[PDB]
Amino acid sequence: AAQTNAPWGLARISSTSPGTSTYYYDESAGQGSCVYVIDTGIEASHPEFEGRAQMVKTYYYSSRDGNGHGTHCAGTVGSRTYGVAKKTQLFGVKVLDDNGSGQYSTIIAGMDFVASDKNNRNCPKGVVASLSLGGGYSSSVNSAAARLQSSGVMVAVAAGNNNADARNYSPASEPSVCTVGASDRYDRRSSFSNYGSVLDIFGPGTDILSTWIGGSTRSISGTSMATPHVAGLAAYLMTLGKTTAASACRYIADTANKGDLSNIPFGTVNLLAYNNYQA
Ligand SMILES: [Ca+2]
Repeated sequence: AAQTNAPWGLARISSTSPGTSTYYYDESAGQGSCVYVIDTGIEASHPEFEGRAQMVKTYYYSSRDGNGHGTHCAGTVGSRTYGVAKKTQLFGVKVLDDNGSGQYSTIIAGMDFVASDKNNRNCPKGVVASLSLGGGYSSSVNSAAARLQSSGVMVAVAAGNNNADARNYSPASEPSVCTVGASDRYDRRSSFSNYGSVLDIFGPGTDILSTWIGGSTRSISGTSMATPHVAGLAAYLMTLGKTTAASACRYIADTANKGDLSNIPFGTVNLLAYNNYQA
């Protein structure tokens, strides 16, 4: 399948070179997989989700996304126009308030919720969790991310926006999950993206168009935006049978475009997520 005039980041993950605008992908499009977006919520009524998104948990007075960040990330995972895995099932877990903030205890509870809740959902091809959030190092936060991965969920986490070594942020610094840095449309490391040996992969993160609240769209930047590209890619690859939740991060790294990014500090992987699709 081919989607013309796609957002640059979708084109980039389906390509060996920058500068094109068509997203190429297998029509299965992540059907039968599930992705949990652990964030500010998801505006499930947005036409772009086509009834495939549901809020399943909140730790606040409402499950509504009053911010937009979570709706944007979910759109990159699985919206019809802006999403990597256009037929996946999206589940929203609101651990961040409408200002985008959250206590670590609430974030931890949200991760352990997903480890259990996946047993309440139909996800024959596998389960992914996308965590476009973080803060300073916390062993408890890292442990929660490791538990979620161990339970059989592919965990993708943002590296952080501190232009610093991600080893000092959580859950970015947990070795067993998939830590995602950000790149721009010219294959530069995004200027804010954290780096370091704990990164596993880069994805598109500068000027990413996706869904927003009020049935709208907008383009924003962050490692928060790169993470759902990798989460959606994992769901897509799991539906195709190419990998599993336990192995997807390594599979993505093994099949990535190698050595094509610029301003990669020494010691950080030079790997850009790639779906390896040949129509
Ligand atoms: Ca890993």
